Amino acid sequence: STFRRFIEKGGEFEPEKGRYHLYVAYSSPWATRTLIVRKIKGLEEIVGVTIVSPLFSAHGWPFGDVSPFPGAEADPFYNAQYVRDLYLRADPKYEGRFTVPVLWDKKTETVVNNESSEIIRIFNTAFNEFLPADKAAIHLYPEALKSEIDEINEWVYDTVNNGVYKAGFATTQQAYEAAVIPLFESLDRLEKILTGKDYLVGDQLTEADVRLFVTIIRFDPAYVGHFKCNLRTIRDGYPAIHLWLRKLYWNNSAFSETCKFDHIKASYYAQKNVNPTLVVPLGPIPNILPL
Amino acid sequence: TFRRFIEKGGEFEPEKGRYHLYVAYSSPWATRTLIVRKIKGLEEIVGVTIVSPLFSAHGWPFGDVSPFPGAEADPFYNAQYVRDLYLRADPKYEGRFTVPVLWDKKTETVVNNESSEIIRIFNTAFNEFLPADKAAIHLYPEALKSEIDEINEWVYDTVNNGVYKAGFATTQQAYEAAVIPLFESLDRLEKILTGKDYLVGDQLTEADVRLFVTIIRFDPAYVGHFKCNLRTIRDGYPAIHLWLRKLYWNNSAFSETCKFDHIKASYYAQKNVNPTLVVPLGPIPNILPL
Ligand SMILES: O=S(=O)(O)O[C@H]1O[C@H](CO[C@H]2O[C@H](CO[C@H]3O[C@H](CO)[C@@H](OS(=O)(=O)O)[C@H](OS(=O)(=O)O)[C@H]3O)[C@@H](OS(=O)(=O)O)[C@@H](OS(=O)(=O)O)[C@@H]2O)[C@@H](OS(=O)(=O)O)[C@@H](OS(=O)(=O)O)[C@H]1OS(=O)(=O)O
Ligand SMILES: O=S(=O)(O)O[C@H]1O[C@H](CO[C@H]2O[C@H](CO[C@H]3O[C@H](CO)[C@@H](OS(=O)(=O)O)[C@H](OS(=O)(=O)O)[C@H]3O)[C@@H](OS(=O)(=O)O)[C@@H](OS(=O)(=O)O)[C@@H]2O)[C@@H](OS(=O)(=O)O)[C@@H](OS(=O)(=O)O)[C@H]1OS(=O)(=O)O
Repeated sequence: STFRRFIEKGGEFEPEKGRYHLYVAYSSPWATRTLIVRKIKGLEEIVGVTIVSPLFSAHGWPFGDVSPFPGAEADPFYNAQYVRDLYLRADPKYEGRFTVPVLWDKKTETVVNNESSEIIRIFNTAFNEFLPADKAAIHLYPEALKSEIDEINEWVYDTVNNGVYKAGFATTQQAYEAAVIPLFESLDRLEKILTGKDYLVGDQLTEADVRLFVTIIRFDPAYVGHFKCNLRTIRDGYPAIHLWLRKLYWNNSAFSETCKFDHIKASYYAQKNVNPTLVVPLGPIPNILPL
Repeated sequence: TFRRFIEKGGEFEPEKGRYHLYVAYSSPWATRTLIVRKIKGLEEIVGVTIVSPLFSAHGWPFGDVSPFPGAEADPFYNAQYVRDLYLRADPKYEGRFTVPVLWDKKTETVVNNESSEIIRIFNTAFNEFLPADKAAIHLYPEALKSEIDEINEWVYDTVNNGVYKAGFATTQQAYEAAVIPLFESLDRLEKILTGKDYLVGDQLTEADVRLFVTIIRFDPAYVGHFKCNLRTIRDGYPAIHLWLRKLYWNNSAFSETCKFDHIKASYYAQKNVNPTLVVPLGPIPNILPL
């Protein structure tokens, strides 16, 4: 992701309320990281959000007027029709991918940052002056845990967050197996790390939990079937992960209110090179088991 | 469209060494006939050839044409595909070239290609060639017939065929119309099997065989490939799961004829459903132990 700017006093993007805006899809785990952290930090009235349609098209992510879907929205600001229109508005010569999330500056009309790992760090502190004391104190990447967080993020990112895509979009048996086996070795390892624990790092919520969560919450509903990540399921094969996952989802509204299983399943099962019939399976039931 | 039987004085006299089964291990319909062949001890009475599970543009190939571990060449006619057997029996045949085929080596014709009828043939037609214990086995006894028929009717419509209706449906509507009655019928079977080892009459019957070939393939293939995924057998249906495991692990007719590699190779090669042709490595294991 090639827009890697920050929101800093004296910088290109001064910290301000009502200036920065998030464009996301609910289906995207990467974009959902930023929705979760926006709710954790109480930024709803400080950073706006627009939900694009989960029905990825030949021109990328459409807005809700181009591709209607419950909860999908039109672009409020530029009559943008696809997320690529924002990128091209920011820079008509842009040649990257037109991905979500997009953290957008309404003032200069450009992309501040389109790397979810950096957007959620911006949110830890950039806006604290505008927050009540209890929200401003939250920091999901604190100094004392950074190195431990980075270490677990590195292999989670490689073998789990991206591992499910490597397996699901593999077009050869060999490439599928090379992705799916390390994926489940890493789940085995996460199962041990989370045994008897509520959080991955430091016995508190950190961005490591957010980054793992957005993949694990999509695992039984979409990755098992559609991406063939089916050696076992979270709910039946990984009790410590299952418990950690259900505590986050059911006990923290930041994780459930930003989790739209209908968007999730609609985006994945409309990937016609994997699932040409475009049928959306009705299971699993439920999307996530109760505590 | 071949619905003949094997009877004393009839067109197809009961004999040892004359009739031959052509089957694919992947096919639940053909596997019915493999299971009963073993239940009844017919292995040296009715021969068997295993076709390649790698279904082709020309239908089921033989093992020399499309090699796969355990797939065999046609021993009799150098047939390349199962359709070559049908066209030898009837050059004008216009049905589907399906397995199983119960074949007469003497007159070179298809006796019967309905798995539901082949397994009833195997109940009695060959008893004169069997030891007493195998000859006494009957999977469709008169006393249980009506109960077997009743459960077979909705198992056939909603479960045996239902997984296919769900998996090959090309619209959301048709997929939902199949998958919902499938799981309603699993719910119904779950109640039937709670505290029981067999569907009917507290003994093994063809009703068990006909259900087994679907359920044994459910977690390994139907859940994923055919989207039959409201819940799994092993985690969602304990009574079915127990019944299934007792058949598989305690009756070697059910395990010796169960080739999970053939099953998964055939289904996941179905390019109109799974264009990448990738075969998933899970679920692990194919069937959980007792
Ligand atoms: O954002 S883009 O820059 O990529 O816009 C382009 O759109 C197509 C290229 O992207 C891919 O589209 C298909 C589905 O999108 C998925 O993309 C990735 C999968 O790797 C998923 O998430 S993520 O990258 O990890 O963030 C994405 O998001 S999510 O998980 O749902 O949240 C998916 O939705 C995909 O194929 S498909 O099965 O859905 O049909 C990819 O095809 S492939 O199997 O890898 O080969 C495809 O790369 C391009 O359009 S397309 O018609 O080829 O599919 C492209 O258009 S093109 O260059 O003219 O060909 C981009 O649009 S454009 O440049 O503006 O015209
Ligand atoms: O036995 S046949 O007479 O049918 O030989 C023909 O082969 C093709 C037509 O059959 C089908 O092939 C594809 C897959 O086969 C599956 O068939 C059924 C699925 O409904 C499965 O089980 S069942 O016994 O009917 O209950 C079968 O068995 S099993 O579960 O593995 O045990 C499957 O393996 C199938 O699609 S797919 O595999 O590519 O995804 C069907 O296509 S469709 O999705 O329904 O639209 C197809 O009907 C024909 O060849 S083909 O190239 O179209 O695929 C056909 O050749 S043709 O006339 O030229 O078109 C038959 O071959 S031929 O007459 O000898 O030439």
